[PDB]
Amino acid sequence: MKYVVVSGGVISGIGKGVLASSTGMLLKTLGLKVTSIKIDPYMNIDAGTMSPLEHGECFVLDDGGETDLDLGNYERYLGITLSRDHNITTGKIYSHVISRERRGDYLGKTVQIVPHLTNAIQDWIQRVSKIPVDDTGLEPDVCIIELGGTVGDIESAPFVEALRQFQFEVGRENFALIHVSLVPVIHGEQKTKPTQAAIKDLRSLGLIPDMIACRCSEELNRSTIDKIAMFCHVGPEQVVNVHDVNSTYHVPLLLLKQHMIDYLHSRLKLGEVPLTLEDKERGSQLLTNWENMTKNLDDSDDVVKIALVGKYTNLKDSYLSVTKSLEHASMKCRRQLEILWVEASNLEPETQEVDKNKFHDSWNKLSSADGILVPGGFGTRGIEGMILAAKWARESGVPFLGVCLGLQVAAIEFARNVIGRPNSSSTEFLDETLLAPEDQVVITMRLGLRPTIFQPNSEWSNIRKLYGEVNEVHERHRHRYEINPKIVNDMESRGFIFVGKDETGQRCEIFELKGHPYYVGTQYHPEYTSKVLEPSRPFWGLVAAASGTLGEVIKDINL
Amino acid sequence: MKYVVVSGGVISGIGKGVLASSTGMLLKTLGLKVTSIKIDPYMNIDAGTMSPLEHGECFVLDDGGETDLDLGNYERYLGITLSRDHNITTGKIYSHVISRERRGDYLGKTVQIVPHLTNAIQDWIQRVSKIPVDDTGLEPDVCIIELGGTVGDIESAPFVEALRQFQFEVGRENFALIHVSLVPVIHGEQKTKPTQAAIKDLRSLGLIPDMIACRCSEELNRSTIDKIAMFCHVGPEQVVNVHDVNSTYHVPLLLLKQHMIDYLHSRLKLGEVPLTLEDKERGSQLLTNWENMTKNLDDSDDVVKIALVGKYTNLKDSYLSVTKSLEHASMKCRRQLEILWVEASNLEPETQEVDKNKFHDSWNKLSSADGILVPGGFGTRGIEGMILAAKWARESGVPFLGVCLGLQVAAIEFARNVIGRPNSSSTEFLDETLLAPEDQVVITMRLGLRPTIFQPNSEWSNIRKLYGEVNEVHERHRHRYEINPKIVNDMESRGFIFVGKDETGQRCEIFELKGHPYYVGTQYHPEYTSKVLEPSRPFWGLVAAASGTLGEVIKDINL
Amino acid sequence: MKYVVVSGGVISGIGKGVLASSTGMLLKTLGLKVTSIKIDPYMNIDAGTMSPLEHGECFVLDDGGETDLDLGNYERYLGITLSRDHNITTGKIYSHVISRERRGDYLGKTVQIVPHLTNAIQDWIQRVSKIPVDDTGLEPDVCIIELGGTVGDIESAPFVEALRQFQFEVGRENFALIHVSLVPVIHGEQKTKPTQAAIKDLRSLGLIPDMIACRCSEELNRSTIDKIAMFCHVGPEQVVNVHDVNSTYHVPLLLLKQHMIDYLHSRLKLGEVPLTLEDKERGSQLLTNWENMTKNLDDSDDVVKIALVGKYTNLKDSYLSVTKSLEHASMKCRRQLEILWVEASNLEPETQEVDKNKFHDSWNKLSSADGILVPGGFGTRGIEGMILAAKWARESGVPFLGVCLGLQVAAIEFARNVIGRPNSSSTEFLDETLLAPEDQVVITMRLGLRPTIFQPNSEWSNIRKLYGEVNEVHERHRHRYEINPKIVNDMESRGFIFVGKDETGQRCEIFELKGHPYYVGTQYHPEYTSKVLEPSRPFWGLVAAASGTLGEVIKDINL
Ligand SMILES: Nc1ccn([C@@H]2O[C@H](COP(=O)(O)OP(=O)(O)OP(=O)(O)O)[C@@H](O)[C@H]2O)c(=O)n1
Ligand SMILES: Nc1ccn([C@@H]2O[C@H](COP(=O)(O)OP(=O)(O)OP(=O)(O)O)[C@@H](O)[C@H]2O)c(=O)n1
Ligand SMILES: Nc1ccn([C@@H]2O[C@H](COP(=O)(O)OP(=O)(O)OP(=O)(O)O)[C@@H](O)[C@H]2O)c(=O)n1
Ligand SMILES: Nc1ccn([C@@H]2O[C@H](COP(=O)(O)OP(=O)(O)OP(=O)(O)O)[C@@H](O)[C@H]2O)c(=O)n1
Ligand SMILES: Nc1ccn([C@@H]2O[C@H](COP(=O)(O)OP(=O)(O)OP(=O)(O)O)[C@@H](O)[C@H]2O)c(=O)n1
Ligand SMILES: Nc1ccn([C@@H]2O[C@H](COP(=O)(O)OP(=O)(O)OP(=O)(O)O)[C@@H](O)[C@H]2O)c(=O)n1
Ligand SMILES: [Mg+2]
Ligand SMILES: [Mg+2]
Ligand SMILES: [Mg+2]
Ligand SMILES: [Mg+2]
Ligand SMILES: [Mg+2]
Ligand SMILES: [Mg+2]
Repeated sequence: MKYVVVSGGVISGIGKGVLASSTGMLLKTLGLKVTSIKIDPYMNIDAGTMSPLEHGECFVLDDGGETDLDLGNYERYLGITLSRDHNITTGKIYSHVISRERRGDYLGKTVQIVPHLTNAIQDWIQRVSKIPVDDTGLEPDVCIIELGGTVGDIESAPFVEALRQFQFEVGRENFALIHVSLVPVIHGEQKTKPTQAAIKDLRSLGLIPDMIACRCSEELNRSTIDKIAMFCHVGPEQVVNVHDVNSTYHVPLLLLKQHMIDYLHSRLKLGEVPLTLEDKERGSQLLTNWENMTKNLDDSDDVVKIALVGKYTNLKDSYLSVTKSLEHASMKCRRQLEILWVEASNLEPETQEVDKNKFHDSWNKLSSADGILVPGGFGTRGIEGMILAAKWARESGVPFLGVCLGLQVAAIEFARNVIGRPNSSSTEFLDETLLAPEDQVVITMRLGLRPTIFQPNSEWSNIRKLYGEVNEVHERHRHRYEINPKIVNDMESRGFIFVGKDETGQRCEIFELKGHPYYVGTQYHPEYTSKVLEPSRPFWGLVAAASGTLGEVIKDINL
Repeated sequence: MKYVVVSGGVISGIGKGVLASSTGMLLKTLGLKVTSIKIDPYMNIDAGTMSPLEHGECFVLDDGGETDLDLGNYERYLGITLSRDHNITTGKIYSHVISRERRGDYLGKTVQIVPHLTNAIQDWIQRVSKIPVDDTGLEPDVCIIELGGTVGDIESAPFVEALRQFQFEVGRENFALIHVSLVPVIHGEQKTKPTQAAIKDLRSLGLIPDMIACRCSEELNRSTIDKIAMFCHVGPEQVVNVHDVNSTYHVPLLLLKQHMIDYLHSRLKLGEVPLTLEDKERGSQLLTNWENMTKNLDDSDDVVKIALVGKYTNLKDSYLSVTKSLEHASMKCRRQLEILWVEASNLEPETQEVDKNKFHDSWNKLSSADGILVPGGFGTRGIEGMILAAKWARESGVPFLGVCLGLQVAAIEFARNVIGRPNSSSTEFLDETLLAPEDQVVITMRLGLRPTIFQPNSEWSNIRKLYGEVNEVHERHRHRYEINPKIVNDMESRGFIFVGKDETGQRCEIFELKGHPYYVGTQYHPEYTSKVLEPSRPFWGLVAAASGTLGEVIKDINL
Repeated sequence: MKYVVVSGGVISGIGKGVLASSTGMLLKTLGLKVTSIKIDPYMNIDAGTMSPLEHGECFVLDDGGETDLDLGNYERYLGITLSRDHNITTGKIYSHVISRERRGDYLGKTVQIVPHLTNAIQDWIQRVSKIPVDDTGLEPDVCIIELGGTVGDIESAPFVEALRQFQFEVGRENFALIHVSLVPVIHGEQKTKPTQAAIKDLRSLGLIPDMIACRCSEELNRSTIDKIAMFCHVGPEQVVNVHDVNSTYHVPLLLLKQHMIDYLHSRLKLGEVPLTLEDKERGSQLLTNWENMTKNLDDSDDVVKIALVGKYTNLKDSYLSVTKSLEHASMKCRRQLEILWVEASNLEPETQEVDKNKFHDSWNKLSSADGILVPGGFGTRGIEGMILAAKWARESGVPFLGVCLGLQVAAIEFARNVIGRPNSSSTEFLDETLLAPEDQVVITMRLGLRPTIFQPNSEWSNIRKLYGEVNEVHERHRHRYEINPKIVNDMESRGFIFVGKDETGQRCEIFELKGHPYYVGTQYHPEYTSKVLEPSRPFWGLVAAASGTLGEVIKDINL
């Protein structure tokens, strides 16, 4: 086993999550079975309690574990599947050892937070890094630990102590620390004193740093690096600069130009880890897929405009997984992406009574879009705008994907505007009216990776061509409310055909509309399973249809 | 009793199985009641657990014993019937003696693998070689043992020790060893050092060789033989060469030109075995049937093209028994065979959306074929191509045989395309839909040689003419799923007549379609029962219909 | 993790088990949490099927796992508790992977013994060496693997391959090989060619040796070591000599004079393993307990004679754990031990009709003994001699311990000779007579470590003083037959008081007779739990009573 801990910061907004998700990617190019752990200093047990307004979207794992965003960034960069244990939190570990006290397992000793709770952290990291994460049950070679918060805090405090002991309870040369740090620029001069005042605290809290990964606004001066290597004890080759480049998928290749694999190969003796040619050649091939997709980003010019239609579009992190899946689908089509933020409530005609500028800008963005996405919203208060965009996408022939709530407004749209029931309703919203035309029903939660089976006649469905025509699809779910299955025999007659269903047959999970270029609902969330080299099939479908050449993508899949 | 053990190899891919199946054939020309034993060093109990992708097809014996391919090669060369005991394996003998330990039969001694387990091998070979195998219950005169793996391994190790003791526990002059060996050619020179480095190991592991059966790319030089006879202790007449010739049915006659009967008659004193004229004259007559059928192969020119339509056609060993039965049927018709590999999924119209070249090449091969075979596939994922080939074979009048799954897609085709139920389905595939037009039902396994009785009106059926009009047929089965017997009264009315059924009447086992030149389903497997001088009657039917002169074959049978 | 494999031999009787049990002891003096694994090439699943005549006694583990003797030698040298998984066997691993085939877990591949079964060995050793074995659930630092059989065999063959891969699947510098070897002496010359013909085979089978641990009859000549270091590649300091010394408890200190800790500290980098002072100071203290107890053996002169009374005394290995527990008890009392082998059937008066010399020698040895032991025999055919020795031990006041069957003949003796029922009987023997005075009953097996609770009044019992007066005792059991609990209220009245019972109260497990210097039955086996620095309390009681100063031992315990 080996560990690399990514850590530090003068400030908590500094962006450690790319250097974690990008260090682990570079180590996966050596062919190593890499894994990752997030530490979050917040008290939440797991993210399911905190709304998407409050620091971004509610992620989903194979377990159903509603979790921190930063798990998702490692899953999509590293190709790995994570579990709800990979998110260490102050909530979890304190709830764990305090529940263990009432169980009695410390034999009625004191449960001081030094010794015993820092021992539970060091045990948890050693459990979790041995859980398998790739397509086979082989245990990881290297674990990337992202230490949330900063080193020099009061929510960080048990973790930085636990990791001082863990620098020895796992031997040095099986552990390395990467310290992210701030180097401000003021009046044209690079200021390395915030960094030198977090190297003092790092040595004090007891870890010793290996890298000094500065988030400067610039290239670091040769004299700036020379002084950081005088005040921190690292050699000047190790003072990596992580400055902005044309997209975040380039960041691994900047770190590779900055020798970071050659340093980590030495500093963790990675030549002593046992690897097969099936490991190593997969490693060097994955490097060439990353060099190819970044070269394709560097000279892709032909734009594709996708309208993302929903509430809270000013909080873009409320959709981080939706955005990132369109970026993967974009780079695979070799069309450059623009996403058009349509704040759905502005499409509703009553907006014309409040501000006409909002009513025109939103319908302008929607009309300009080469493809349309209803992105699995939350709450109900924007729903009429999401219905109008689904009417537009059906009648104007524009490519369409409905995710989760998106499948459900598509059924509501089709009921109101093709089946001809204008009172038909989201039972998710208009409940205590008790009306008969209910497009949905509550069936109290359903979460995690679940099996979707294709219905028998489905051969013609573009969505089934995009899934490689395989009879079952494994994808991640969230929904309380599902389509009322007593309308399905009507929709099945009117050309709205339910391509895919749950294994009991009673629950509807995919539809495709007959006789449209690409119009799909998926009631699972296709966002979360997308990887940077394997875009999620419904999202690859959307960005292909909007680019043209949907047929040529269907060959690239099925060959 | 006498034994000939066929053994050895520098490399395991060297092809011992022909020299075994061809040594035993030469001894059967002396009229001896020959038998054979396969040793397989793998840990499988029996082949039923390992899929046809993984080292070829899943064979079937009279017992229902799902077994190694190499049993089949002896059955068809030697005319013998084998039993699941004739396949010795590392799985079987270790499962046997370790189960015998918990039963207690070693009286609470240690069960060392020397002495006791090598004694169980020497007991098993002495049990098995006394089991009868011909058309009468007479015990074998000579047993051919094929030692799988190589002599000089760790999976071979108990067998080569057991056979060192067995060289004495059965006397010398009742035992002989044939060592197959590699003589590479490099820069134009024959290299006999791989062979001399397996004669060293053979003497070391303790058996002494009799023959040195080289698999060179060439005729062995007279100086190459002279040096192999200097480093091995065999005389130069005994260094047989087993080089390639125009078909594997010639290999016995090469070994007969190379004195191998005259040597084995001496080296095992085969003149001292008691034989009747009914043995000896059957022996010398069978030799003339082999000289005749090889002479017929040497100047047969008129081709017959048979389309073999199924999944995994790149894995030709997944169909080894199907191929070999067509070769017997070919040589009996005196038409030279070409088999057209139709990878069935390419016939499905959706292939035109993926690669048109595959769609044309597959329909081109199918259209070019003089006869068509649906070869008892496995899984379900190619089934629509196998249905289209059955539609083609019915409407275009081309000769057709459906084996196992082949009978079942023929019923599905006939239901969809003549009875007019386009939703009718393989219950083997489309199960949890619970539809009413089920062409099949599960009835949990059914294996081995079973009795098929012809239904009363059957006199006109070409398949019943090919079985000599005899009222019952004994053939080998495998099927979980069988035709739904509640459709049969419809098919019986529409000219799809079930010529043969199980003894209870409730299960359907053969059909022939009225008013077509030759269109047959058999739900048993006709492949496995074919012998090199007695081709399986449905396969003799197919290759005759495709050659023309199906009527002239029906005289050759019934006279 | 670290491994040391102890291996090799020109001959299998060479005595590797001391060098294993003594290498692991030396590593435990560094304070490392050492564990050990036995490999036995025999086909037995576990030793319960093989009688104590056939290669020695039937051991017992905490699990109830009836196991190879050699587990016991590590338990008593290393202080560790083992589990039935620590005994790898050819029986177990082949029964495991062949049972795994019928379960299907190789996905229907071939299960060749190369790749897949050698992978199961390498998995089993990596599972087993992480099971905890000390008084706390901390996983081992170093594992000693004793490779049974020899390197250069056919029962060894999968293990030596598995260990060639395991030299890399665990990195070099986490693995070391110790090769035990034979150096015969003939006509006064040391012959190192058997050794040089097992170094050739070792390199061939692919492991590389580190030590060359010769079992010569002598000190190795400086020229003999120099030539072994010329033909093996080890340096001459590493050619350890393991010659005979005054008792086997000295062997670790010979290996310590021969630098073997200083070599293993270097060759496995044991300075890089994390240790506490509670580890290290326990390590260096345990070394001084071993230096003290070996110094006490070097000048202890005052003999104590213990009669071991039972069947099969010519097969001393049928009692190896009984003998070894008396040696621990001896060295703790500082009296030198003689054990008097009383073949129990010779004490029976009918022997006087067959050979008077046997009748006198056996009663002479019994009369000469300072203490008496009935050692948990097997079968029944010597029982009357074991009853007469129990009569003698009760009436002549001599110190007595009955183990298992020993407690039971003590109840039978007391019934016949104090309660006055001369027909009272072992129901273990005289069953189908159906008599009313049954001293025993069948209650179908009971095995492993079980809880014994002391009965309330027990304060005066010397056995309860020897157990430190603690209310519950944890010790290892074997018995089908137990004392008939309907006699206990009589024995409890006559001064035969059942000091200890099972937690249900219904089963009787210890007795002590009132008003005798030391007379104890234990129905568990106290032998197996004795350690070289912690002799089993009933056996420490016996050898103390026989030495005199039983009171002074009771202070050494309770202080
Ligand atoms: N490979 C990555 C990593 C991060 N981000 C972006 O980074 C964001 C949040 O910043 P991040 O780098 O994850 O760190 P912070 O949120 O600043 O938090 P912290 O520094 O506490 O780790 C999101 O907007 C996400 O789009 C990204 O696009 N690609
Ligand atoms: N740890 C330090 C670093 C610097 N100085 C002194 O503080 C003066 C002003 O600090 P500065 O020159 O700004 O040093 P930097 O570390 O570069 O500060 P910044 O990065 O913000 O420019 C220096 O000339 C030096 O004499 C100090 O006392 N202690
Ligand atoms: N009389 C024979 C014997 C073998 N084969 C061909 O030989 C094959 C496999 O090789 P074989 O000679 O059976 O031996 P190997 O598979 O090489 O295995 P081994 O050498 O371990 O016995 C099959 O493709 C089969 O068509 C054949 O056509 N006719
Ligand atoms: N068992 C043997 C055989 C040959 N030689 C020597 O090795 C030399 C080279 O071997 P080579 O001449 O190639 O002998 P072959 O056995 O024919 O090797 P190959 O079949 O590969 O040509 C010979 O001249 C001979 O002196 C040897 O030492 N031991
Ligand atoms: N620390 C030890 C180790 C072994 N023995 C003695 O050694 C015996 C058996 O020999 P052992 O050294 O265990 O090995 P072998 O039986 O010769 O078997 P192998 O060489 O196959 O391991 C028993 O009589 C036992 O008394 C001992 O007294 N003390
Ligand atoms: N591997 C070896 C070792 C020795 N010799 C030769 O064989 C002769 C006789 O062997 P010996 O002198 O007995 O060597 P040892 O290895 O000591 O044999 P032993 O230990 O039995 O005395 C030696 O003089 C030497 O020339 C050899 O050919 N090959
Ligand atoms: Mg803040
Ligand atoms: Mg972050
Ligand atoms: Mg191979
Ligand atoms: Mg073969
Ligand atoms: Mg022996
Ligand atoms: Mg031993």
